Amino acid sequence: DLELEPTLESIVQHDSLKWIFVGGKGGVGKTTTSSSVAVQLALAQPNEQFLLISTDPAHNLSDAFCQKFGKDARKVEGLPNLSCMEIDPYKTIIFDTAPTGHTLRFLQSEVNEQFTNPELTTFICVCISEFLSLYETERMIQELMSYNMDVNSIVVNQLLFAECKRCESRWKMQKKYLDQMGELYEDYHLVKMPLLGCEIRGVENLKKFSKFLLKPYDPKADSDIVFDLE
Ligand SMILES: Nc1ncnc2c1ncn2[C@@H]1O[C@H](COP(=O)(O)OP(=O)(O)O)[C@@H](O)[C@H]1O
Ligand SMILES: [Mg+2]
Ligand code: NA
Ligand SMILES: [Zn+2]
Repeated sequence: DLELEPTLESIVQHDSLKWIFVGGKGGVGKTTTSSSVAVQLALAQPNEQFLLISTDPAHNLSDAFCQKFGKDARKVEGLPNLSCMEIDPYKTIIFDTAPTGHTLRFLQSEVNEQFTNPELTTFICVCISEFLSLYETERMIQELMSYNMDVNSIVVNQLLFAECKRCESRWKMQKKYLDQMGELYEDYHLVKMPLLGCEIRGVENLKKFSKFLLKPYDPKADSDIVFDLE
């Protein structure tokens, strides 16, 4: 079977991973995706300890989790096996690389043997379906491949789906690039994630978002999620 599952299932069930990097253009949903992945990992294996670290020069994790984080790791309230860390420079470390274009200088020696080992390290690209993000995602992947960092999954986030005149017009754009991505990323897990009815904040909402990272979102059947955030 040549059609890869459009999910992060292969990554979250990849028991040997030590590093899960998350990268992409500013605003595409790296805080959201990296936090949701970390929440899923923590929930699935409650006896193992997970760290979510962000290099974003922002209180991104703090605002997403509604809890104060910093340079020292601190456990997430309600998920005692997940810690978060915000540092402007564990079974698995999930690593939001914001700003990705700069952090890709930092990821540059026994750590390197870890990074270039596909059994220990993967890099999830996040993008939105518009020209700049797509083309910068292509560029980022080419660069990661040249440094032998594994990439097998790409999240396309903030999608509107079939069917509001503005939304119809915007979906016309989105699907044009989505169709292009389908072809570009045939050898990849290409996860289609919908735009929700509000920002994604708090552990409960992050958990809900993470559901469709692991099971393919069907806009005809699953659209309650858009309005299901509290
Ligand atoms: N699928 C989505 N639906 C609704 N809001 C989203 C979605 N993805 C991200 N967001 C929101 O969009 C904003 C940017 O997302 P964020 O994950 O912080 O991007 P990044 O970390 O890539 O800069 C945040 O305020 C976040 O709550
Ligand atoms: Mg930024
Ligand atoms: Na390669
Ligand atoms: Zn609309």
